[PDB]
Amino acid sequence: MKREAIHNFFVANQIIKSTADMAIFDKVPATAIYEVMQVRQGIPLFFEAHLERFVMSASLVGTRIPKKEAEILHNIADLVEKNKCDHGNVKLVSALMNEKEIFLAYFIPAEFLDSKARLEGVHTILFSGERICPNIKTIKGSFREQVKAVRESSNAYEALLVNESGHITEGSRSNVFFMGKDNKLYTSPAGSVLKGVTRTHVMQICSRLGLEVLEKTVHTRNLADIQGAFITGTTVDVTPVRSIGNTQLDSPNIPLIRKIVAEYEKKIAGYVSKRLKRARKVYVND
Repeated sequence: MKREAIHNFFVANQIIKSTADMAIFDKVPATAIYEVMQVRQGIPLFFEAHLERFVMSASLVGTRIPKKEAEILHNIADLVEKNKCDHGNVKLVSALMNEKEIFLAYFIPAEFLDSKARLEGVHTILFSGERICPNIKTIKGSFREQVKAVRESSNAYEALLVNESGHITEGSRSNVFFMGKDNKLYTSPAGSVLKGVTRTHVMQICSRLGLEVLEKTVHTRNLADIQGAFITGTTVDVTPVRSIGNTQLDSPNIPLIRKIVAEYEKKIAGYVSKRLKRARKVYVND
């Protein structure tokens, strides 16, 4: 695990440390459970969704998350305050073993979807690898380091992971979806992937919208029969895919891909604005 926090301060178990003192990163084991959230205008985005995964992952694995809801909010709010920053990505790491508990909360670098990428969609590549404890967002679980070199010398915004069996699972930080030659929606199924928050939103939207998403094992060879792809995820929203290694797609020109994108943006805006509205009613009759 790298000394990965940005800005000036992070949290380490209810103490605010400065990012000039990052040694605690070294003590973090690969079994640590994490979460990433967007902060937008000081609102941790889909907090309830993330904490439910965080808590429920812990519980199912057989640890505990050391901190209750109210405290995690307090930690995020101090990172926002101490860092003089109300937008970016926040990471929460949890590890506990009988006394020896480590909870970290901190900003990491944000992606910026360039011009090219916004109109064309993103370049992506294939990476051969499968995630240990894939149902769980763990340190062990993260492909990020594995795929650094590759991604850069590629201009690829995501490395899509490939099994033994030559199925495309998920992105290193994203769920992937596919539009059939057929115009049916495909994603790799639940049990081969991380149950993404945003995956879940996309599923719900598709379903409001009336295209069912067919959960389905997708091979390397199936790339011929695919007209579009998108990637989902906290750090990447719903991003159109222009290309997968060599296979060009024209994902931004499928009317449905665009529809989902926008549908998601709406959800974010309405989440944030619900919150900020409440806070303000609360400032008003103070």
